Amino acid sequence: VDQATLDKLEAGFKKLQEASDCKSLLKKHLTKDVFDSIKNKKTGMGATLLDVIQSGVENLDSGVGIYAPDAESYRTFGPLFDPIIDDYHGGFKLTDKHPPKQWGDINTLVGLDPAGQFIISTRVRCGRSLQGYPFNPCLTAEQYKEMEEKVSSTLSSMEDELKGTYYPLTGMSKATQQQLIDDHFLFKEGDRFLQTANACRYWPTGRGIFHNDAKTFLVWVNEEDHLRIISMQKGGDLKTVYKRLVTAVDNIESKLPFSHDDRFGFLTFCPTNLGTTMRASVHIQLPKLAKDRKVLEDIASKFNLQVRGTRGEHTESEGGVYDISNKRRLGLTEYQAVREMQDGILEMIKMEKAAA
Ligand SMILES: Nc1ncnc2c1ncn2[C@@H]1O[C@H](COP(=O)(O)OP(=O)(O)O)[C@@H](O)[C@H]1O
Ligand SMILES: NC(=[NH2+])NCCC[C@H](N)C(=O)O
Ligand SMILES: [Mg+2]
Repeated sequence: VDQATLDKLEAGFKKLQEASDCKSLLKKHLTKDVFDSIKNKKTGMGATLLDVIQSGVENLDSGVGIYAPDAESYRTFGPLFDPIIDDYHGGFKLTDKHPPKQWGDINTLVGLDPAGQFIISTRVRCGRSLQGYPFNPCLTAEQYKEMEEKVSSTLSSMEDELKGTYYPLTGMSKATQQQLIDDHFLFKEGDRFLQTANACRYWPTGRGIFHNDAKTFLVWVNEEDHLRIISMQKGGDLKTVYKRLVTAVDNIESKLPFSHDDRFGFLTFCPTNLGTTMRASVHIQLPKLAKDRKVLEDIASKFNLQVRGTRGEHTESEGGVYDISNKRRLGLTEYQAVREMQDGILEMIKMEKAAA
């Protein structure tokens, strides 16, 4: 590694040490030993530790703070990734390997809120990376364009419920983009954590969204991951939402080669998204449990759930609507991940009904 990058690394390490109230997993796990062990390393694509940690150095409010510029980085900088992955995912040892893909028995999934008084909408997403393309910080503009063509052409073959249209972000009207984001379908533009990871270069080239006309099946192209594959609808019918996601992911996988790792399962740009890559969520109102929000977050954590705002992570709740989802994605099957959301949300609703 070049001196300028080493210099920047020493200054970032210092900045993290000095930030007394920073609570990122980067600060917690980047010890002097770990840092010295990997700061002179570089991947075959030229990714350095600075590329890995810069977002967490610049955004001290990060919860995690690191990303992988390429797949190799997960091992080149293993002494930092491994403890962070073990911490975030609630246990994932050096000797552990993510299990084979296993959607489970869908008929064991239920309707999460039959009377309809708490849950607004239910969503399940996965992420996938295309074999032969590195993650965002290592992509060229031309590669973004190649990937967009490949994914949009593949999605032109979706049929029946999943048939839909690709809408590139380049050329999309501001009004349409804002409506799709306000309606919770399209990814936000301008995320500071992704920007400082150099994940948004050449924006909006190569970025876009595919969706069926009802907007119950969507695919994001070239946001944080090469693909995010999404099923969602109003209400609490997790069984329906999940079955549509399964159908779509199995069909897309038969067509496009995605990166999968013996230890980490499906590869993604952030270590929180490895393994199953799955985030199953509800938009839910729980006014009594959320009155003291520390009670909401504490309750959620005991069910291995995460609370996000209405417009996603790093946002506030609006009108009492919280996004609550499984936090863990690696070291448990797809079935186990969606069941952590189902089981936890059914109990939070029971607790809300029982609360004073
Ligand atoms: N259950 C849900 N219902 C409706 N919209 C949802 C739901 N869960 C998440 N969203 C939306 O998903 C978008 C992405 O939020 P984000 O927190 O970045 O999640 P991810 O990237 O994991 O999909 C936002 O527009 C957010 O409002
Ligand atoms: N979209 C994500 N990968 N979210 C989890 C990480 C987000 C951000 N890098 C942080 O450390 O808080
Ligand atoms: Mg996101």
